[PDB]
Amino acid sequence: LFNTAHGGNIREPATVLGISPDQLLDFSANINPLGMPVSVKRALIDNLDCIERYPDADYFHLHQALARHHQVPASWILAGNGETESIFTVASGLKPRRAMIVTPGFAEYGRALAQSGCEIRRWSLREADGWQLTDAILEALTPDLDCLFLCTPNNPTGLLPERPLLQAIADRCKSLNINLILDEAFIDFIPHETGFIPALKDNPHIWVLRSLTKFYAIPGLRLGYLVNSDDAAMARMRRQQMPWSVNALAALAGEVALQDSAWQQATWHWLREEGARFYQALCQLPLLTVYPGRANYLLLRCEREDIDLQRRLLTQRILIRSCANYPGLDSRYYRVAIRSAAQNERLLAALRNVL
Amino acid sequence: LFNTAHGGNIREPATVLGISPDQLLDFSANINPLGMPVSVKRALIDNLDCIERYPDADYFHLHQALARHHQVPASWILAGNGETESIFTVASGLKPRRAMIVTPGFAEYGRALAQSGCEIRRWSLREADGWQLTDAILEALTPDLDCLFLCTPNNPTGLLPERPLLQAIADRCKSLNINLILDEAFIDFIPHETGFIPALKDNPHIWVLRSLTKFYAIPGLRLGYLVNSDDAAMARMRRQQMPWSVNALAALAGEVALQDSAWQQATWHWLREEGARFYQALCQLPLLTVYPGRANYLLLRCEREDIDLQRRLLTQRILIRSCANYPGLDSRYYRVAIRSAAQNERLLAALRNVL
Repeated sequence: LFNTAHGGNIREPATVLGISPDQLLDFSANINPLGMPVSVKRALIDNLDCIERYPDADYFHLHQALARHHQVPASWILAGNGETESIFTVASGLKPRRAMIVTPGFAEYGRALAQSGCEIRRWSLREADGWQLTDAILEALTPDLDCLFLCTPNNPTGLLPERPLLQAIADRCKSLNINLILDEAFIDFIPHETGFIPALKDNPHIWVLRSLTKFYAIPGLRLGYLVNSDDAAMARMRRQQMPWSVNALAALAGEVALQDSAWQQATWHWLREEGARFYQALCQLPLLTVYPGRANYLLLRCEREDIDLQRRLLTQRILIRSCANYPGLDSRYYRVAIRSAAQNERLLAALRNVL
Repeated sequence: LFNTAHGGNIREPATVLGISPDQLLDFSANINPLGMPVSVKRALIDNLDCIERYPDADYFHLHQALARHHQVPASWILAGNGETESIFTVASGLKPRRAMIVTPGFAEYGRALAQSGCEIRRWSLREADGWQLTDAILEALTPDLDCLFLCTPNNPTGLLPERPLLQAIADRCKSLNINLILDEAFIDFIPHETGFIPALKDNPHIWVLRSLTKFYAIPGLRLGYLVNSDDAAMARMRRQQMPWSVNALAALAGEVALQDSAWQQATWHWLREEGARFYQALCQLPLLTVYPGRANYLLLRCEREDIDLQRRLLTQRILIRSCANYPGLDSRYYRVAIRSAAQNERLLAALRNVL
């Protein structure tokens, strides 16, 4: 149906139907469905004129805000024009000769590594393990590796590797001098998970990637960041990333969003309640295998390869992600965002009529 | 005084004085002083919710708007997160082995080329030529060059190379298979200058860089673009540039700003009237040599090397650009933006008391 690299392709999908992109209910991009944080809307509106000046090239205020939030030194943080920029920055700044990625996973790790000239090795997740990362990867880590990229939780599976396994991997990487890059883009949605930022002080080989776009519903503004405790390496990252890459409005949102308790609480309540109901409902459908995603999306496997769920749902103005373009997966796999109860009901109503 | 790479460092300057950055009158960044275009303010305010979705990864609407403006195919255009991104994109997409830059000039050309591993050759402008680019550069163009970067008009001198000279350079580059990259960031301020976009159809070796930030006062939003008629090379540029690098609000501004006749007319009237008055006034001061800049800034040479005009003016809350960090120039050189009549009068009043 589509040849697009990533979800959120409402313009392309609308063209297939011959309708307006705003008429589609998009389940292919995983953005918090609750609207926009009040802290963000107000800030942008009341300070719009700040676009008349270049942002501070050093982003002192923005980095201090992110640093105070995590209670780490500001020099450990470099904001990017989306976490997507942070991925390209860490790949180019580390300039690995040999790197390992885990498949299926977000396509941009491989693209960034290829652009930097790296030999890429793939650790293949297995359907027999429910697509969860296992300790079998430890033996695959060798001294000649420069970096290992893990996504926690993984895109598209939604699975969070076990904490003791991540700790074992971090320790093995420390011993073998391998940089461990942890993509925590979706970790904000799992309240009881702290991630690895609290453990960076004694682990300069670990790099954490964060995004504010999924959780705070600001993907159009573009804001993410990189965190690491190696003084020299972070200084090099600041030189590698293009000047003024974070726009002024994105910086203003990143300065207030992390303190928006109302939005955070509403988001966790919504996901805990509606997330479980949606997962349960999907699990009942024949021919479907649903993986237990931990954030705001779920990976689905349709038993009947001859049935194109993306095409069938598009007829009902519902856009889902086909995971055929992920190495390791095939056309039987799809990913759907978790949205509002009413929105989820529309998707369920459509799937039930197909299956 | 400062070690900053670029102008607009109001936060750093304010810290030296111990005051608030918004209390400084900044003459170190060259942004249109007229405020913000009405087309832009309205659009951003009435469509703020668009930040809840990723921008169209292909930026079809934005590129069609820029293309209709220049009356060229949309495939010839790639918008960037500031023209600064377009500079890094063209350097990385062309991957030159040998390139020539002209000094003094904007620092990012050299930074982008170094990041791509290029051997950089410098063509030195001369004080004896009033810092204008001359035909002496033609003999310096050799078959082994992959690219030549020219700025039209130049930063920091403000001088526009003669059109017949640019044509001669373009023709020599065509014959020698050299990509000619023309930085037209400031050309919008010179109304009777069309630049080279109208000549790209039969010249696939020419690349034009454009910026909307200086002329439309949106440097905090980040928007520029690259134009070129080589189908294959532009397709490669789209793959080289990071996904979703242009934010949604920047794209909305780029879709309407080029049709803001009221802003354009007010800008040209202001620059023609006030620009000439400011230049004339500066030329009267003893010990100063003022170059005839064609856009919204002027390069100044202070005869007395022992006098730090930047330090002296900062005392009066006026921030200017020291050009000591440009190869080819020394501490006697400074650059000042052309601002409103009242703002310019404050700067003049301060300089007269020093000289």
